[PDB]
Amino acid sequence: RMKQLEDKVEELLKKNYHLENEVARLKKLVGER
Amino acid sequence: RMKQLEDKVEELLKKNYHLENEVARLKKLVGE
Repeated sequence: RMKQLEDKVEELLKKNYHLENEVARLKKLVGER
Repeated sequence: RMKQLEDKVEELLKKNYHLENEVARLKKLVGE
């Protein structure tokens, strides 16, 4: 279970980083409009 | 440490949902 929980933290951190990248991209578009 | 890791998953999930909501709203704003 400890390894599974560690893996899930790592998974969510990567999902979150993807979303942060999307938010940056969209904020750039917002600025341009 | 099991419990502390569970708490971290929970914090990262709430953050995930916050960012998902933010992406959706920014997308609707810009017509994507």
